[PDB]
Amino acid sequence: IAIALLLLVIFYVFAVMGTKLFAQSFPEWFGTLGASMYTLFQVMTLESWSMGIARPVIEAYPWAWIYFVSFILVSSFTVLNLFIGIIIESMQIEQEQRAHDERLEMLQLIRDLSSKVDRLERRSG
Amino acid sequence: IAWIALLLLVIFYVFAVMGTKLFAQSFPEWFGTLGASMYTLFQVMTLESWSMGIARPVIEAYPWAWIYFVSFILVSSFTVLNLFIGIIIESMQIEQEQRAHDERLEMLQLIRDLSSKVDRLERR
Amino acid sequence: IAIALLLLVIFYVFAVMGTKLFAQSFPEWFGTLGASMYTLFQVMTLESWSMGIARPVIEAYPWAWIYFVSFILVSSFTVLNLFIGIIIESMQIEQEQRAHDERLEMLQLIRDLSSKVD
Amino acid sequence: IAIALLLLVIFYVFAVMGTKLFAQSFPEWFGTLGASMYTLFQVMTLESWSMGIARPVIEAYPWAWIYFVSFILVSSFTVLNLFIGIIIESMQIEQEQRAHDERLEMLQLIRDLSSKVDRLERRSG
Ligand SMILES: [Ca+2]
Repeated sequence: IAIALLLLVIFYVFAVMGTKLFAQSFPEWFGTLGASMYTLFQVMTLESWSMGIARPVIEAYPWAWIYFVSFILVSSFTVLNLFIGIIIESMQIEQEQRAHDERLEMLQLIRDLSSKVDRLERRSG
Repeated sequence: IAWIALLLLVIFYVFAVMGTKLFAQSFPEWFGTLGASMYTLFQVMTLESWSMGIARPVIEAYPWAWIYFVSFILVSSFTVLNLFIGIIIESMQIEQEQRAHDERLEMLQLIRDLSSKVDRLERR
Repeated sequence: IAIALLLLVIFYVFAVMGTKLFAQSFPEWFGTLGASMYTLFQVMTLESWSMGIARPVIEAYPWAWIYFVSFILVSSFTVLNLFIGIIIESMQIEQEQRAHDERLEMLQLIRDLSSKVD
Repeated sequence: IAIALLLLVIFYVFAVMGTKLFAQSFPEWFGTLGASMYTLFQVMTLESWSMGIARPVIEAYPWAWIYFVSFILVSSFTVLNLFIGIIIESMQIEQEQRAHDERLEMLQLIRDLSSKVDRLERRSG
């Protein structure tokens, strides 16, 4: 699962970028982290990300063409890997070492017996 | 998995009663009653115009809600993450594992029996 | 996989319902199967299903409150089961049965030793 | 995983179609690959694909009824198969022969004991 960190870096970073870039023009979505976070959560969610944010951004900032497309990909490519990361961390460790406690003592037991039958081998001398 | 089914129907239930408490004054449309707060939260659950269409417009008068929506979404998707995957595991489908701790944990018993049988014939 | 049928029944049926119901008021989305199919594909997709279709429907038809919510659920619950239906239809020794030839004879050996007895 | 190619063909192709078709009427979304790529990414994303693009296209091009519905299906059916393609690939040692070092010597030990008891039960009557 924890990516969870990475994701909260990506999420963190992209916001600070956006708030740097756009906040001048788009204080609505990008004036502060306060809304850049939301906005990128909203973009993460795919609720009116282009038609509602990106295209309208890009109407004055063509460079953002990538900022939105990128973040979406990057985001979904880590949530691809975290959603599947809990598919594997749910599908199974321990069954190994409890029968090396048995066997590596059962052996010890037979050495004990062998020197107890052999203690009555010393036993006649 | 369907232990969650309950939980989810609590989350779903609860969040609605909150919203209907909060917003219904301002947003009777989406929040006037459970009747529509249930829908609305289903709709927010669905991610069809949740922010642009509900939340941001809520938040225009209630900055409080900033979390109410973001939260519910997360909470919801994190239980449906776990229920959808809960049906991935409840669908997917051995014994010889505990059958060699029945061997070893009796083979041991056998060597103790021998050790007190070799030891039983030591006194003699 | 083939549910594929069922789904195409659900999908089929719900359209014929909607086109019966709404087409009067909402010929836009429901005037014919032609657009009721699309519309229900669009509702299946969760692109402006409520805000864009359902709520606006329901503004004159409160009965639809279920028609949309229902279809969505029903749909996702069959696509839940078909997408997972391809997760299972897609997921396609002696080292374990040997250590019960060593052990179930090593035992025999210790019984043989133990019947070392006067 | 790599479909990744196929997908980038589908994605590529459909854009060139759309840009052929619509870029007369809808230079907005279809004037160049530049925006037909985005647009098809946006349609891939299911953010206002019909209500925002397709229906509005189709208001003048009933042809497109399929172009959108098709691409969506085709897209999601390859991403169905690539997302599940990573459920099987990045999802799905030695202790095996380490307990035949134990067992195939523990046996040796019991033969050693058996000829050691053979030693002294013989050697004590
Ligand atoms: Ca949507």
